[PDB]
Amino acid sequence: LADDAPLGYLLYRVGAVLRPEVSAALSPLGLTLPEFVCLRMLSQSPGLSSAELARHASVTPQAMNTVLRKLEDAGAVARPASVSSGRSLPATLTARGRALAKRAEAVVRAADARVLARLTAPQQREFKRMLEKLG
Amino acid sequence: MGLADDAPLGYLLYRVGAVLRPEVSAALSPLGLTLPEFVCLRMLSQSPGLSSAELARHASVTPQAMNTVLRKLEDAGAVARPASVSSGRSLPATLTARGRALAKRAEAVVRAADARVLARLTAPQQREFKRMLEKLG
Ligand SMILES: O=C(O)c1ccccc1O
Ligand SMILES: O=C(O)c1ccccc1O
Repeated sequence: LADDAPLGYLLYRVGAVLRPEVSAALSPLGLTLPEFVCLRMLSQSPGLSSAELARHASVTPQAMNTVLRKLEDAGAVARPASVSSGRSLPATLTARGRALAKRAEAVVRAADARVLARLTAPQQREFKRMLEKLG
Repeated sequence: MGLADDAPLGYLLYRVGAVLRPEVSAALSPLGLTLPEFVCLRMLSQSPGLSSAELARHASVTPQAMNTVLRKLEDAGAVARPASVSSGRSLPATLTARGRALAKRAEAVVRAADARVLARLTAPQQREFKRMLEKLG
C-alpha cells in the first residue's frame, strides 16, 4: 500500500535525522555515538551489559565490546578492585570519563536542540512530554 | 529521577521503540511474520531492489540477518528475484501478488498495534504527535 507510514518507520526517520547530527556534534570531542551511549549509560547503571549498550547504540555487541575496550584503554572506564572478591566491580566511569561524559552530554543536548528547532518551543516541550508518556 | 533524568532525544526515542517492538511482533505472529520480515516487506513494497544493508538498518538488524530474512521471504513466495528474461542478471527484489496480499494483512495488524501503543495519548495528541514526527524526519 502506497500510503502506509507505521509508527516505527516515523521513529526510524527521526533517528536518521538525529544520529548524524549527534555524531557531528560529538566529533570535536573525539567521541562516536556508541562511545557516548556507553559513557552516559555506564554513568547511570554501572556494569550494564554490553548487549543492552549495543541495543541502545544501534551496534553489534562485538562493536560495543570494542567501544568498551577503547574507553577502558583510554582511562575513561575502569573496573575497580572489589577488595572482597576475586572479580571486579561493575564497569564504572573514572574521573577522566565522568568529566568527558559531562562535556559530551552538553554537546548532545545542544545537538538535540538543533534537531528539535523545527518545532516551536511549546511544541518541543509537548513533544518531549508525549515521548516520555509513550516510553 | 532515574534513568530518564536529562534524557537525550535518542534515548527517549529508543524507549518508545522498546514499547512498540514487542507489540508489533506479537501482532505479526499470527501471520507467520517477524518484525524484520515485515520491515522488509513494506520497504520492498515501496522501494524495489533495496540493498540488504539499508533494509537491515531500517529493521535494526545485521545485514546477515536481513539476508536470511530475504531468503525466508523468497522461499515463502512473497519476494521474487526472477531471472532476467534475456540477459543473465537477476532482477531486483520485488513483491509478488502473494507478498502484496501478505503485506496488506501485516500492515493492518501493525496499524492496530500502533494504535495500542498510541492509546496512552489522547486522540488530538495522537494527531499532533505523528505530525511532529513527520516534521522531525
Ligand atoms: O515499519 C517499520 O519500518 C517499523 C520499524 C520498527 C518498528 C516497527 C515498524 O513498523
Ligand atoms: O543517548 C542515547 O542513548 C542516544 C541514542 C541514540 C542517539 C542519540 C543518543 O543520545
